[PDB]
Amino acid sequence: FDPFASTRTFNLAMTDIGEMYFMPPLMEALAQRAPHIQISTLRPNANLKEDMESGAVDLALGLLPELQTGFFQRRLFRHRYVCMFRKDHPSAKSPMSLKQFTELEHVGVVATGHGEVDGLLERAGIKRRMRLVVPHFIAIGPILHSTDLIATVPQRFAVRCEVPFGLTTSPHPAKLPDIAINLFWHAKYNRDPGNMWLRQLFVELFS
Amino acid sequence: SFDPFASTRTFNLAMTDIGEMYFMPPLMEALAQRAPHIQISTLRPNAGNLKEDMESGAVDLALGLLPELQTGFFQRRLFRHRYVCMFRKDHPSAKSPMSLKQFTELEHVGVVAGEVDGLLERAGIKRRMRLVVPHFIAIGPILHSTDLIATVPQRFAVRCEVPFGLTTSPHPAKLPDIAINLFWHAKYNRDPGNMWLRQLFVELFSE
Ligand SMILES: O=C(O)c1ccccc1O
Ligand SMILES: O=C(O)c1ccccc1O
Repeated sequence: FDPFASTRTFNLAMTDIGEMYFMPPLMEALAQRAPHIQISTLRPNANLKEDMESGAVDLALGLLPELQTGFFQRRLFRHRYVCMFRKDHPSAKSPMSLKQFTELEHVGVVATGHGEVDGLLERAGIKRRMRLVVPHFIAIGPILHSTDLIATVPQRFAVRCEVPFGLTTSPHPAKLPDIAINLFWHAKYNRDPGNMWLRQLFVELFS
Repeated sequence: SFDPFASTRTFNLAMTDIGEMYFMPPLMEALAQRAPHIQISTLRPNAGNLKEDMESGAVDLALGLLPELQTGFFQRRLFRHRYVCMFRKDHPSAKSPMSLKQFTELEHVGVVAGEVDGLLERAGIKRRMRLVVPHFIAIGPILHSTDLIATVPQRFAVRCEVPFGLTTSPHPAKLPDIAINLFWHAKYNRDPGNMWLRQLFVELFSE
């Protein structure tokens, strides 16, 4: 298998967060390393497991607990939930006190586990004033920029939003779980030249 | 009556991801001064069984190019817009107006989400498809960090140009206009609060 020569198409399951986290650097990497490969990505919900066997999908990335049968996996990284708001929010502060967190208004994302973030808050007596609720993360960044709403966001998602949308963060005041993002491949392809190649490239660019 | 300034009702809205970061930002800013205690929730048109949910009253309004919704559904057109071509502000060699000849030549990111790609292929135009993603969240970053170009809806481009440092070109191929509509179920045509939300949209969106 020669990367610089290959015209193969690799297919990857990953979340939306995982999409705008992973792809940008990856594409930049590939531009110089494998200039003729093609990449396609899809969501873990449109389905998988079978597809990984069939060779329809090559790798998958996320907090996929479902996968644990004929599935090798390597941890890339963990990261924490953070609290994100516009740089000049009228009254938000870092580190945010849990007391203040209760008090402000939030946008919540329904969405990988995650999470069940909102479960832990509610059980700890903390009832957020939930002004908006969205299914996934695309609009989050703009929304914070144009309003005084705060959000509970995964750390590496925050990172890629701070500049474009002019927002900052705070360590999260509540006790929430760490986020363990993993790389998964089907055993049947453990010894596939090209697949191992992609695997290592990920491990390389992320860790 | 209804009273917006007093109401604590929750409105539920079906819309795409593009529609989410297009509509929500301005809407939330609008509501902040007009209805400060209302709550909004949004979901994807694939999410529930929308059609049924709109009858039920589980979803109040829906926004998009939803052709499925015919029959017991009133609808008003908000706007149309065209497909554009989008690339980073200093792309090494991309130009505006992009010639169809150059379009064929550069490398693209394609979004899976109404067959644009069908019409290209039928017109003999085989793009060099370096990446393919399911929806739009990562598009903006991706163009920023690479020399890839994309075929994007106009009003989506608008909200990306600043944050990610990209510009556009009128699209060199013949592609359909995009007709975005507002839909509500007949059963609720005469609902005070629903009519209120309807009008607010009609108001904030048009030209
Ligand atoms: O939550 C995920 O699945 C995830 C995936 C990739 C990068 C960051 C993430 O939070
Ligand atoms: O589908 C939508 O709701 C939409 C909204 C704004 C711009 C383009 C779109 O497709």
